[PDB]
Amino acid sequence: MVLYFIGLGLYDERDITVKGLEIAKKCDYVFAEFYTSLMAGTTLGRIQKLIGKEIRVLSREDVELNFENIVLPLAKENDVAFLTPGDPLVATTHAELRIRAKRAGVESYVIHAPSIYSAVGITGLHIYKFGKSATVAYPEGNWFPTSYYDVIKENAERGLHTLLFLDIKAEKRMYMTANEAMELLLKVEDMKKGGVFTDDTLVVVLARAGSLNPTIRAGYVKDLIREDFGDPPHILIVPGKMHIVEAEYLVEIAGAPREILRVNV
Amino acid sequence: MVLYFIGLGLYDERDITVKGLEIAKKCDYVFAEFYTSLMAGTTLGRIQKLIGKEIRVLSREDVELNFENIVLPLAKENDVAFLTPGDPLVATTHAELRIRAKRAGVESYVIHAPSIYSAVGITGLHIYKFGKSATVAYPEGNWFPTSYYDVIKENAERGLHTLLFLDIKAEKRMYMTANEAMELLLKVEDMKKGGVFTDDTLVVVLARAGSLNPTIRAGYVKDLIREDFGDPPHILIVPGKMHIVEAEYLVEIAGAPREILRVNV
Ligand SMILES: Nc1ncnc2c1ncn2[C@@H]1O[C@H](CSCC[C@H](N)C(=O)O)[C@@H](O)[C@H]1O
Ligand code: NA
Repeated sequence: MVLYFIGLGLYDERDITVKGLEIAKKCDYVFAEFYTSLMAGTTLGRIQKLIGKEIRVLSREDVELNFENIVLPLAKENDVAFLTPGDPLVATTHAELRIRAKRAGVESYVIHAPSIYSAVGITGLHIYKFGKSATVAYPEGNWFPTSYYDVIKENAERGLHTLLFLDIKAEKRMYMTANEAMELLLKVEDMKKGGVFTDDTLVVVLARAGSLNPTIRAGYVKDLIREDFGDPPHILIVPGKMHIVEAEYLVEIAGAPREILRVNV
Repeated sequence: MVLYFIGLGLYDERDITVKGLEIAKKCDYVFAEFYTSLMAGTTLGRIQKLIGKEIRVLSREDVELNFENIVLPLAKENDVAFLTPGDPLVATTHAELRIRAKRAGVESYVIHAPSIYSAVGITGLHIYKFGKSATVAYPEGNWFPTSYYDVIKENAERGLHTLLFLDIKAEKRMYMTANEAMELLLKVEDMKKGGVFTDDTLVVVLARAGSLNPTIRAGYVKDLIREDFGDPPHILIVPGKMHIVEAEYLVEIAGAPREILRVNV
């Protein structure tokens, strides 16, 4: 009579922790969602084989509206697991689901897994220097989201890096690329003209973290805006004031122009 | 010819990922460091048994000053692994170790694992709202560093949460407790008087992230400064103004007083 929130990790089914695997293998019922992120290197079938269980995939509606009707009822008489990409509580609203579990008298536990939030470390940028985070959302109809632009501005002013989560529309199999993110940003820049994101802005792209060969690229928007970074998922990062070893890493590892080695202090 | 940076995760020997465990097992040599952090829920003996490889522990100096003469040489003609607590490359200086690998003509790959940076999501606080991070350092002799205090000030002022790592003396196995951290901050508040950290400041304490039974507590300093949060390590968080949902989570899951639902939202 327990509910387990278990992260599956960044790229494939092997990104789950041993703890998460062993516990999942022994749960009576296994549920999962694949709309909060994209695990590019695996399939539902492969996950099921590893875990040795049939997995009922839930939609955003099933979860956000009927979690307490579809999942919780079972966790009252069985060991239930709810799997998610990356870490179940990072950049999702799944934390609120623990409140529902409690109000239903269902104890819940959380098994973490590698998350894109900490994986940014592979970019060479000191993780403690990241400021507020944001999401570049797809414009819809006449509505054009722009808040993520202000986040970059605020962080840049303090010299902090900015992690930009990119939009996703799983049901339509749409995964925003870093290129689309850059195009949207230049459009916002054209509107606000704050000198926040231009063709000369240095950016970093991390694609398919978790795989053995993720794409890690750094450079100016003008050079990267049309570059192919491979299949999604992707994240875009706007560095703040860099330390010398950060720039050196971006150059030696992310193929950035040696030009950035000459850091301004 | 290959070097694998593999994360060990948060608390015990089962916090490594399946991918990390399988790659570790096929390595000819396995190194590890426990000076950046300590796996409090397990032992070196237990980690060695799970991986089935003897583990050569490296000191801070072995890594920072001699990585290239201790680890890379073997990485030249064998598969070598370098284990670190948490997610690889989170520790500030680890990223440049990949540059060293390159310089030595050695290929390197990163196998992620859970990190406290993402695991703090279990506190209910939205990850995107975290700002710059810092470490609470013990004063000593004539040196009294307070930068971590300014970090909290800058984040809070912008409605951002502040993740605070607490000082640790790995070799001597001595951890700073959230209680000690709170006392130190009050003294800094007494020195600077910025109205940043007082008896009325609301804080969150996270102990033993990764465990199935972690300690998550939220409340005002005047009430938590002398509370027993259990064995280390401890993580201290000073939230900024909260989203009603964040506060409800702390109230419902971390035993925070109802008061925060109106004073800190
Ligand atoms: N492996 C990966 N590589 C690059 N970006 C990734 C990624 N996994 C997730 N993301 C990014 O994060 C967004 C989903 S946000 C949900 C994140 C998840 N809880 C975690 O812990 O990682 C994606 O749209 C993408 O921009
Ligand atoms: Na952060």
